[PDB]
Amino acid sequence: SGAIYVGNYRVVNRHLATHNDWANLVWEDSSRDLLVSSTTAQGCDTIARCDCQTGVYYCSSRRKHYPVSFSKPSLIFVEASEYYPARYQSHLMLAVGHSEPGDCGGILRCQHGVVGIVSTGGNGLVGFADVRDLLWLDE
Ligand SMILES: COc1cccc(SC(C)C)c1NC(=O)N1CCC[C@H](C(N)=O)C1
Ligand SMILES: [Zn+2]
Repeated sequence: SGAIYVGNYRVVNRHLATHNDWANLVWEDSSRDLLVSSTTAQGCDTIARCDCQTGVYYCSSRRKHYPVSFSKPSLIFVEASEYYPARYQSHLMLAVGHSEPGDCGGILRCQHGVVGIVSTGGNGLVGFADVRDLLWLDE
């Protein structure tokens, strides 16, 4: 679990969005596994606007942060789950690092701010949904 709170927006994994997220929907994209809902309170986070390919992510299944080198946002095949059919997920960045089901939503940060959130994983891999191209989050 986990979310980004920036301005009057809450960014979550689309597959973990709540009834309240859908009732206050701003934007969603199943191909990216992202959903953004509106909030009444001002957020605590800021978003990176950069091309960093290294950073640090929070891994809830270890209660720890780990450093990672990750690929540029791209279209990657993701196997069927209870949440989605087999498909290509876009704007996804892969890295070597621990992740399990439950780790989705953990934040990836570089020196410039929030880069994205955990969205997929596998046998020693962790994948992140990028948010750096969503310029409207800042206004
Ligand atoms: C952090 O997520 C994981 C980590 C290790 C393993 C796993 S599936 C295990 C059966 C190999 C997963 N789960 C996932 O990759 N997803 C299930 C939830 C939806 C995700 C999506 N964006 O489509 C895909
Ligand atoms: Zn950066």
